[PDB]
Amino acid sequence: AKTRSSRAGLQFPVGRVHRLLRKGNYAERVGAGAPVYLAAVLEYLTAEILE
DNA sequence: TATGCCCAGCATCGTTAATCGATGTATATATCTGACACGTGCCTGGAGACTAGGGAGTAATCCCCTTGGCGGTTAAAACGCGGGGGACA
Repeated sequence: AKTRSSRAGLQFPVGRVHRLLRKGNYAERVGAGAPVYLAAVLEYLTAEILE
């Protein structure tokens, strides 16, 4: 698969959330599966609420 | 001439049948709006690939801090008793 989201099996945007973690000054280095983890998390929450 | 008798004459009641119209019920067609999927076009904000560097991992040593044990006084917790004054109706 090309799309990252799909390599991690998800609907949430892997790379759009990565950049948002660099345009928010939150820190000097951005982690590699953080982004995903985080995307996926919210994903659940949304669901949880949206369910 | 007046009084019972013959011959029409429309409205009284009821019943039958045809007709215009309303109500109920399909049945295939022509709008209405609200789309969600696709292709149109374009931006680049992500992906992809490579590099370089310094953070963070780990490992090896140190030594400070935290836990422990103990026993003596000495205040504190514990108890009760009693009755007043605040809660509650």
